[PDB]
Amino acid sequence: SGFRKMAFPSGKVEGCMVQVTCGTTTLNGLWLDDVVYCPRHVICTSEDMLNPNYEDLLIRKSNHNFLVQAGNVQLRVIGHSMQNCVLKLKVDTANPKTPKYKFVRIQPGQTFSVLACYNGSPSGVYQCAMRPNFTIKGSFLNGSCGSVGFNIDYDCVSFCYMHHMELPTGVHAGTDLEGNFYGPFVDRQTAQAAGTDTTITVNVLAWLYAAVINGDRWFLNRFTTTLNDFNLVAMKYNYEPLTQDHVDILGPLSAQTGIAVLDMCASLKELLQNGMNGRTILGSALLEDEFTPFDVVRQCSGVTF
Amino acid sequence: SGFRKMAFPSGKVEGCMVQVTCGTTTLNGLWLDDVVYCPRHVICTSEDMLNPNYEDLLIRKSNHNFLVQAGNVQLRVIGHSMQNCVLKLKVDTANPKTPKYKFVRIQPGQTFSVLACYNGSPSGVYQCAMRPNFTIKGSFLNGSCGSVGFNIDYDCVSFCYMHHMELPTGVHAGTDLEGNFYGPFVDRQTAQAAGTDTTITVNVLAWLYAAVINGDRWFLNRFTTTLNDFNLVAMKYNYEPLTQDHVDILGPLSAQTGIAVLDMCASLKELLQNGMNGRTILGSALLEDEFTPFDVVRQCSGVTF
Ligand SMILES: *C(=N)[C@H](C[C@@H]1CCNC1=O)NC(=O)[C@H](CC(C)C)NC(=O)c1ccc(-c2ccc3c(cnn3C)c2)cc1
Ligand SMILES: *C(=N)[C@H](C[C@@H]1CCNC1=O)NC(=O)[C@H](CC(C)C)NC(=O)c1ccc(-c2ccc3c(cnn3C)c2)cc1
Repeated sequence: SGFRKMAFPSGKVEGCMVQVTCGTTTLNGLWLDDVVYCPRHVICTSEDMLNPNYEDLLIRKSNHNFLVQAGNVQLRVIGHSMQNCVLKLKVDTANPKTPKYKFVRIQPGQTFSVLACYNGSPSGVYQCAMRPNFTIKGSFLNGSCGSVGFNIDYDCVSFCYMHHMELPTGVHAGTDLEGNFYGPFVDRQTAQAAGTDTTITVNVLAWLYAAVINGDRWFLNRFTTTLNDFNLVAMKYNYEPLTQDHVDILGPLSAQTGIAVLDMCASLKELLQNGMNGRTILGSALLEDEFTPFDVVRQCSGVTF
Repeated sequence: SGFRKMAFPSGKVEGCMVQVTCGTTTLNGLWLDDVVYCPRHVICTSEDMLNPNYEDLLIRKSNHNFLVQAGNVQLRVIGHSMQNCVLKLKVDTANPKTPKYKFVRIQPGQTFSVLACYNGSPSGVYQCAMRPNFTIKGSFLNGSCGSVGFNIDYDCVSFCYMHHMELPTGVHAGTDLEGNFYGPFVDRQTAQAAGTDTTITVNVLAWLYAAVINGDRWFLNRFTTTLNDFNLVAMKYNYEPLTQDHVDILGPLSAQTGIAVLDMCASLKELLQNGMNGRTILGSALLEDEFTPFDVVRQCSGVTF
């Protein structure tokens, strides 16, 4: 029993982190086989940052200008190229700790673990959701760019995120490992808007099923609703619309608890318009939306990797 | 910017986990040098669990009754002994992945990371505090016993917790790595009380300093207080008394923000008796007490390992 925000074990990803330095700028790189991936803004000086011309900046760079360190060992850079917003540095040595891996572009609402690093060294791990507005609520300081987000499926690491920047609202933005930003963001020092930060409705419902499974049932009411009725109410509170696919994704948790999905929707509806009246659910006084239905099933089932 | 509950990178501990089986009972063991540590209740059957006589149970066991598996490899058990509530299995092979380590008995209020495991395989990592009543709020299912809690200092792993049991209130109890329980608990299937679950006051204040540092300042008020005045109010809300040592531990965060510790106490006092009026602090609608002052400093400073 109990329910916690839980990250994947980070060992397979720790062995892929290196330090990448151009001039005075140092950030993190991901070393997989014989390539190191890192944010392209490693090549900016503080003065290029308002509106950098990355093509013109990169053209002044040679292989030997990139210093790549794995521990106290320098990797020899034998080629470099830009792919969208990431730099790929070809090195003469394949990482002996490369895990089985693939690159994935995740969907809004899906979760992943972040290994926050500085100077190529891990600082900690935490779990994030890709928000509907394609930001994440992370913890990142100067020097954290190139830290990556990932999921693990048994023995295979799915890399889905590399960190690039902070928005004025204090949330975070970055790219997939092909260097394409999530959302409408660009890698320059300008104020950029993410737009309305809507709540991942299917995830809140999964978390409410987790609550029932772990003994918190006070919020279950005597009503049901319809998908259209529920969505008319939830969108007034900036909740994402619930689709029939979402209803079926919740099916196994519904079956496991004996609470119909639309009954849970009616309980969520009442929570939204009446609040929690000073009470808590799984130790929270807000509705939590960063657990997926698969996260809930895995945690309540003890899936291992 | 941003502030998250963050676990230590788990790679050094992942390489120490093994599976330990007696009869039909399988749990996790920690393999360090040539010893495997695990909860002694691996030797119980479901029928011994109400009031087990561990001395009499262990006496019927021989080395070859313990099956220890690291991956698909069996470790040869060449000796066994009971130390308080943990079993120590001597094996004929030293773990080649043993990190630098030590065993530590932590203090109430201190935090650590848990690597939750099943069948010797990691399932995830999360951060916990040792509560004042010597429980933890974890996420543990059948088969999770032997999962460990730890801190990392640069390159040294400090093991502080091994998981044994759940209480009726849904919180969790376990031992240090010398097998001595935290708190008044015993490893049998009886209803056991942990007593009043009081709030770690110094940690709430650290988290409020984290909030100021990360831009949430709405709760700062125009008052100050005294240590005695503050403690008279906080203990009515089941908060731990704040000592002058605690005040000095908060000193660097106070210096970094320019908010005197007793001014922050007066802001906490008003939060306790007036609530948060529907507002949030660092994304929470409750006062969070599972960040230590050192946790806050490390995270706001980017300390790496
Ligand atoms: C990578 N190492 C950092 C990670 C940042 C540092 C602080 N927290 C993080 O997550 N990445 C950078 O420093 C980025 C580099 C550029 C080239 C992409 N830049 C930013 O993250 C960044 C920060 C702040 C602003 C900003 C511009 C204008 C603003 C405000 C607020 N008001 N205005 C008018 C913020 C832009 C870019
Ligand atoms: C280790 N693999 C498990 C971990 C437990 C399983 C569920 N969640 C956990 O953290 N450890 C055990 O199963 C323990 C084995 C004994 C020998 C220590 N036992 C328990 O964890 C346990 C669970 C429940 C109770 C209990 C007894 C009496 C009760 C209640 C509630 N009301 N009453 C009257 C609970 C005792 C021990």
